Amino acid sequence: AAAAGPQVFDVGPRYTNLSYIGEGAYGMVCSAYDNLNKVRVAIKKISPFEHQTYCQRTLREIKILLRFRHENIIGINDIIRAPTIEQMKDVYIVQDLMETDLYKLLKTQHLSNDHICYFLYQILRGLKYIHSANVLHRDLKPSNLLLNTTCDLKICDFGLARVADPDHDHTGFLTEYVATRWYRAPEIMLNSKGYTKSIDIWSVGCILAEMLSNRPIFPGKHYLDQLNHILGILGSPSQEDLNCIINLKARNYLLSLPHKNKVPWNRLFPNADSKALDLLDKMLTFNPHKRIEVEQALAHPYLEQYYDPSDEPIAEAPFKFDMELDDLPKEKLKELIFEETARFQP
Ligand SMILES: [Mg+2]
Repeated sequence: AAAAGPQVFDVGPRYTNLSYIGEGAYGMVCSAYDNLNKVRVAIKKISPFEHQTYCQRTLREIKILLRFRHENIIGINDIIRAPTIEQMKDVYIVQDLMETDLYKLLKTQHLSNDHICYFLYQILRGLKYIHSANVLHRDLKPSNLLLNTTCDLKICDFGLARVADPDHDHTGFLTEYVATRWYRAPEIMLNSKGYTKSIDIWSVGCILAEMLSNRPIFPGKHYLDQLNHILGILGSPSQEDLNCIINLKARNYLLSLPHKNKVPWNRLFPNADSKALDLLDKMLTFNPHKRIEVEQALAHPYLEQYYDPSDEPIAEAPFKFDMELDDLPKEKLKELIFEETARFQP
């Protein structure tokens, strides 16, 4: 019966007192008072069942978030839906209420070096857990980093997440890609499907640069432009890095470009901590095989105040999908969604 700028937000007697926060991909996000726990929470209404791709996104997200348990990964506290498949039109995901996300925060606020260091550490701590589960997030960016008032950071939005599959990462030059353009590693445009852990480290490097200047570091206007921004700062790849690209069409594209020198990080980020820029460099390395891994990044000097591998937990087991969600109709995905959300029924 409660409505928020229609639409219906029917989250039962448990959640009342709704208030609009923003608009998600397949519905709206509000805060609400949790009459049981006596705190406000966030609730996301998802109406995905009219598009197969929305259903896939939703299923991934629910399955992974229910399995993961980590302080730097948003948890699902509750899921509200109708008692039967027939009656289920919407799903409501309840989470802890966060204050903001890093996208909204960087629109108006300069981060201190201590804030950048702490947020980086938390991103990487959460990512170490994700990667330890053999999962790739594949859409890390500021808006998918939730923040509370005490600067706790939680990674959210696993709708593009997949199990890592390095053996099957190769693709042709200029293969279409769905994840947010600005945070795409250079190999996506050249020879990669984004099925290795290195794709996520590049995104975190883009996020670090964006925390240092309050502006995206590689704001491509279109697919190939993205590559051209990246190369404009990193400069021409070395011969060894080109030789690592066997895809003739991709290698020849890079060979066709005029020589460009590297733009030094200290020029782009004159106010930055030197150790931050050294870690930035290692995350925004062109060759994905040479790019720093999450655990190495945590051990970097920049993060010395926080690094403690005994307090940077891993997952208890790898994550696997029963079935390939890519192949599955609108209707079967609705069925699995119903099953995945069953534990929250009374
Ligand atoms: Mg999102």
